[PDB]
Amino acid sequence: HMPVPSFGEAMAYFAMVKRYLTSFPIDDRVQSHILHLEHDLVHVTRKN
Amino acid sequence: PVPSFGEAMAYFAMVKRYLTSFPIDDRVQSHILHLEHDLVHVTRKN
Repeated sequence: HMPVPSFGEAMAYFAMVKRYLTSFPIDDRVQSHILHLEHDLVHVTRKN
Repeated sequence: PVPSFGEAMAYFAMVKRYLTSFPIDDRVQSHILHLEHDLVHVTRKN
């Protein structure tokens, strides 16, 4: 029901998700989860 | 300037809508679910 963004929009939004999450004390598992999703966003796009 | 929890969930929603507009498999799917859990539970815990 929420909009489907373009790639650049999605990455802008993802930057804000990361800004939110890292505003809290963050364990290494959360950091890893951020870095994995960021990677998927770039590389799914690159391949698709 | 840090988003509110609601803005965070909105930006994440749109990030998810983007990723799911592609065929993704189970690995990428599990990465979505891991971060959606962190957003709610990091917030809840703090």
